[PDB]
Amino acid sequence: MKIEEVRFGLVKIDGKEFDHDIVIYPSGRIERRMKEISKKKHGTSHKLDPEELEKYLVEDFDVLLVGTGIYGMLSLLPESKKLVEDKEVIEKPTKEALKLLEELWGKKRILAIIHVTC
Repeated sequence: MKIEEVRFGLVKIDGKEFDHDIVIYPSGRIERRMKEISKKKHGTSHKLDPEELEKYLVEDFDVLLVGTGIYGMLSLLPESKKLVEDKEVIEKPTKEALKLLEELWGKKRILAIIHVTC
């Protein structure tokens, strides 16, 4: 898991360009973020809901790291936080969040949800 570039609307990770939100699993597997799930309830994914977060509970993890957008406009709903209340949960604007992901990678098992826009 290596991060090469981070800018509004576009991140380069593992050498691939992602012009949309992504989920990075503890194993390093990368999938697109199914943000439409949160939209289909809150009119916007600006509030990541539990129905969406549950879809990412695939691999065991110690830390849930959320890149809340370059401008930190995304946030986990209280019910989402409840789902992972037994985990270490970090929510930071995206560039800082990815820099921290790079710093922490390799020790704890980290599940990361990265919002690339606001």
